[PDB]
Amino acid sequence: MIKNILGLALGTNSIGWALVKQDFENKQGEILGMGSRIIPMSQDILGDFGKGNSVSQTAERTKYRSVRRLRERFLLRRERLHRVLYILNFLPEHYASQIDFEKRLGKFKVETEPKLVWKNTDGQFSFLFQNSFNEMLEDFKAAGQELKIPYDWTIYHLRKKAISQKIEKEELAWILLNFNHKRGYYQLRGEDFEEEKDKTFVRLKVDRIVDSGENVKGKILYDVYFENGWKYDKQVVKTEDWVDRTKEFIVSESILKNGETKRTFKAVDSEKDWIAIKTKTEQEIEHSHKTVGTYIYETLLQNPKQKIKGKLVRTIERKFYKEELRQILEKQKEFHQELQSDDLYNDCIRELYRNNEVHQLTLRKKDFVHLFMEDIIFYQRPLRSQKSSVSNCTLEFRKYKGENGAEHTQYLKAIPKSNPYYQEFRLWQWIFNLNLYTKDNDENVTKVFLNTTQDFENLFEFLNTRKEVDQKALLKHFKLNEKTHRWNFVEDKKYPCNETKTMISSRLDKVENISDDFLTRDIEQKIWHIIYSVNDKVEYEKALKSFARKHHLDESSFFEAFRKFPPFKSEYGSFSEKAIKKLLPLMRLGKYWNYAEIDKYSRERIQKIITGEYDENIKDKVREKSVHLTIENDFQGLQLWLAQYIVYGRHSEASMIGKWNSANDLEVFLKDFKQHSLRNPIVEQVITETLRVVKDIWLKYGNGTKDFFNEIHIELGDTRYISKYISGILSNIVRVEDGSDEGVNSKNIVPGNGKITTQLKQDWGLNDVWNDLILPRFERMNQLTNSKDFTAWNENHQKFLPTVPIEFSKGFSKKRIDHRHHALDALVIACATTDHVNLLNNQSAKSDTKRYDLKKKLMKFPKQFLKPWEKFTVDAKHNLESIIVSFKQNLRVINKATNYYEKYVEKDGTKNKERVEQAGTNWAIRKPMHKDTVSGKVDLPWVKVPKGKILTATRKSLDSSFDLKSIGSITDTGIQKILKNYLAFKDGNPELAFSPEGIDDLNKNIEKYNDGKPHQPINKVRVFELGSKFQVGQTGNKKGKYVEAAKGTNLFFAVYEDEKGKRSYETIPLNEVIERQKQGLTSVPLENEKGSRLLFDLSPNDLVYVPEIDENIDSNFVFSNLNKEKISRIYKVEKTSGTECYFVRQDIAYLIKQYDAKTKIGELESQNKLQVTMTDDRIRITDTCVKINCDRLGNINF
DNA sequence: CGTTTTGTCTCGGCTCCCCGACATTCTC
RNA sequence: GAGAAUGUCGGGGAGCCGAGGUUGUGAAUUGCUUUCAAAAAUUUUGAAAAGCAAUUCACAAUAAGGAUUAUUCCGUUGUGAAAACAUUCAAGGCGGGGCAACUCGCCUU
DNA sequence: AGACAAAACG
Repeated sequence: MIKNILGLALGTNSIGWALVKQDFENKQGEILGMGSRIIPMSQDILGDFGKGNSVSQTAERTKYRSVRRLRERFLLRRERLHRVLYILNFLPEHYASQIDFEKRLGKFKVETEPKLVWKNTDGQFSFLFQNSFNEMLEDFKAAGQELKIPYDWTIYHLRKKAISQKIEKEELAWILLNFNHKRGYYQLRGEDFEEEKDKTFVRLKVDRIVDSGENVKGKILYDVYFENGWKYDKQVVKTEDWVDRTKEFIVSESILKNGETKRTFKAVDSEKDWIAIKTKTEQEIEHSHKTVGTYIYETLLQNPKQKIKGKLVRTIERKFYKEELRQILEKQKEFHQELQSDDLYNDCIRELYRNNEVHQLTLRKKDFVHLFMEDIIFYQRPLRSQKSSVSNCTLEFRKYKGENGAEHTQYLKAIPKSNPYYQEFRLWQWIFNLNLYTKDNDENVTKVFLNTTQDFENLFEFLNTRKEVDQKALLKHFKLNEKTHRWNFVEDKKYPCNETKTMISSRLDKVENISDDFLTRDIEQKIWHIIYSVNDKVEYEKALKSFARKHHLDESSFFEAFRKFPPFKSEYGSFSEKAIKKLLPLMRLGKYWNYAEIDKYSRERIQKIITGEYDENIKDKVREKSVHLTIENDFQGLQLWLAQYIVYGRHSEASMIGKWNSANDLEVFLKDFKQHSLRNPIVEQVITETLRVVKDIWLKYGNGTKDFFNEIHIELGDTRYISKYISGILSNIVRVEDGSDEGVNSKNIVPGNGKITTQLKQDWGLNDVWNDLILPRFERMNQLTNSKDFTAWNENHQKFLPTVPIEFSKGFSKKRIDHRHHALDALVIACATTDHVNLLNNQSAKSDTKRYDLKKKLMKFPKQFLKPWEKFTVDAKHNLESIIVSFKQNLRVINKATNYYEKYVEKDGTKNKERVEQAGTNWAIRKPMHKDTVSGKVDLPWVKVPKGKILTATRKSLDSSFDLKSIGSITDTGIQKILKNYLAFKDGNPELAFSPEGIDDLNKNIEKYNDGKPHQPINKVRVFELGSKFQVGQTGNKKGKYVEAAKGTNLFFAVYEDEKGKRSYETIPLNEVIERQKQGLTSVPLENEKGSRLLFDLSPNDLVYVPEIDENIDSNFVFSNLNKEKISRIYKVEKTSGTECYFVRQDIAYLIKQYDAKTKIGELESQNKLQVTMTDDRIRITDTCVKINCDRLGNINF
């Protein structure tokens, strides 16, 4: 009779919901509720997630965290270097005097920026190494270049000198810190590739392109030849860009089995390709037969103008730096007795590892070279263990009681698929599944070649000795042939065949000098564990040697065979090793099967089932299936399902169906939901918000009572992911426990389709209602454009229908320009019965009669469907006209964070490493505090700076976007003179003057554009801006960094009112809000400077009501008589700046037309949003607006 | 004051866990 | 419909590293402007200082900040009034692995 | 590419 129907329409970031109480038989019913919950998401994300580009806040957070981690590790390395050098007494006194060695070990003292080589005496800075600079000057003079060079170039002179001569210890400390700065490229695993690994960057010139008589696509493909005598692997067609062209590749050469090089090719571009640049730089360094430091020094001697950082040597292999540092340290150890002292080395070890005795003892066997290179500077941590994230077994659990007097479950991790147990398990399954057929007649020729246990044992033995089986091999084993039979499985596919044991056996046969019985099952497992667990080069080699020593095997060929074992691919089965060990005895047969190897419980169940007795743990389906298992010996070679049941007592997964008896169950499910459990954050957010909305609807309209929702209909309209998951979750609310409703989804869940929705909307008149609803916007557009092209008259209906001109019809949609249509969709989905979906999905009737009943019951006479009730259209219009869209807000600023860090704790007279919690109140800022770009503060006497504003400058590349207006924004006036002269010389065309060729020409002949006076080359210039930027911080040089508020951080907009009644508006910066919230105060000050009391604060997505011009809303309240007129005056905050707040009418989702600078028209002017009302009154919203509060269901919380 | 225009951090490598969609064989 | 095995194509998360850029300190060279402060004929040449830079080098900071002395970290994710949490999380035993720290397994509550 | 935040423009 009376049925409560909940229709849901789920979008990318929208949730339309409708609740109706329908009685279809009597054509009665009513709409209980409608609404649309919006999850604000910029169109950038909506357009990006379709293709996908780091579309995740979590990803950005992780990127920032990784950058911070690298920075922190560099700082820690510097601090440890400082401590070690201080103990060694290598730091200069003035430099060490400003470093803390008592409390903040190795850190610079607060408000100091010491430099190792610049000594400050009474405000004058002096270079520290004068003699080295003089020697460098002698070098340059001998090179005949100049004698005026920067002092800090001495670092490279020292680096070259340190290789073969004594240098001062302070210079050595400088070199060590510089080495710490730049570490180079290094891969943790390593695995030196093909011995040749040519990977040589070469530049080759094409000699001729011999059309190789290869006509393809109506054109003869040409080959290529190079002066060296090489032929390009691929053919060429466009000869214009290949004829005598000096192209560059990365060629890889491999000595093929025949005994020749298999040279490949890979076209690259220098100064654009990472690999090409790296290889070219490395080859240049190598060909000089000199260290990287010496290479840099000599290049700098040749060309003093050369850029080093970012131009000459960018990323290179860490081996170069390591070799140079090793050479320097080895040479300098001969001269400085401090590097030979054991007492000082022990002191340094104690300083660094005062609490790690094991590491101290390990280091006591090394020297300073190892300490500086391997321990401090070039130490790279290994990857964190991921084995904690491995899936759990679905069968085997363990139960234990914690200190809280409870009993909870520990899970068993799944088995790696490289484990021999898994290999045998899979092999037995595959053997049982196999069956043969004959080509001619396609008959089950099996049961004739695999009938007795002997045949199965023969097949199992044949398979074990392999790593892969195919059509031909399997057919041959039986002596059969391809010309007469087939193996059911794909006729050209291969299957894994116990590869682990194969590989181990092959690499153990290659060792020779061992009897052909060494490899047994236990040895196989031990070797597999050695290979799988020790994933580190040195560790792996030591483990291999130790294994070859414990077992009397020659560790010369063995190590060589097993030193290049390919690591096992990362993959895990469904079950754990315990479950597989339990199941295998059942699955084995023949000589591999023995009764004593079945666990006690399984043997008991076998005894019970053979006895035919009664056990509550044994189901009747069992005795149906295990009828043939009369005797104990029948329990051989059982397929996975049977053995799984026998061991565990459940016929695979039976599910639970479940039933939620009140809203509390849904609340618990929401509470226990785990983040990152679904495909992507978007669908997870939509789903979770849908569940919250459903819970709110349940509580509001049914008090959370059991079985309130008679039916739930769903629609989506990529997004498909939320089609079945949501249905499965929601089936727990509308399930039936009488047994009639069983399955993945309850029969009360009725997914729809677009066909029914659109057809019903057309037939029920909802399209007319929607068009009448949206018409006034198009009338307003007509008025704005002073035309009549946004509304088209039709005489069949005798009225105006909204329309858009063709030029603005790119992606226009009459439905997408308003949020409320989501609710409308839900309504159509809540009134479409299972009869409607069946009728319009299976309209193919095979006979008019059998579906004529549905046509009569549902369609007026097949023309149109009957309305759900008489006043359905009127009710739908009235309900749509009074919907307040609810928007989700994200106002997180500060949130408590917990920090657990490793530390040595003294317990029971012993130091033990454990995780300690950081004390105090450490907040976490949940918004970006500023933009990345940083500008410096300047004062230009030729620029007027109004009070309250500052000039800030930043470096920009000189390009074609520099005309006179922008040339006038350069802080330097000499550069402005030069650029103006050059631009005038080029007919005032920046496209010609400031192109790369133009810039190079200007730099060549700068004299001519500077009145004959020399100037340095110009590549970048500091452009300034007059505004209000704030300092990043207050400590150190952070006071000199000026930045701007980040996007979407103007979250608070205060509105105050004086005693007179006048209103004042302000925008609270993020930092002030952070401080106020940390202090425990309100986000907005309760009084401004003038002392005006705060009326209220606005945030993005908040809702305000703008009273009519005549209305005097001072203490109105009465927020229940919300007719359409009142709802038409509800606006939503969009953005804020200064004293300006922008609004959009709450129902508007997309503009009919956006704003373009060319035509200069838009629905809401240039900002796509207005400070005033859309109506003709055009009144400032903030002058009379009053805030309102709405819940998820769109009810005003007056 | 009311409106528009402008500018916005960028690129490289490799490892190891999970989920899902679609094919194949087989069992219940 | 559920499950096991074998592949292809996508997505999510976490982790170990690399190279620039920007701002700021110091420096080498060359410029523009102003002021001093001379010499010369309102104009021209010279020293100093300040402001603003350009090319190159070393160095500091790189989300404000808060711990810690472990070769550790927390700060841009989610929930939500508890400014409270999620994203580490028990005990044993029997082994593999290493120069040892530490890492990988199996077994019972 | 998008949309905010603010300088820039009358």
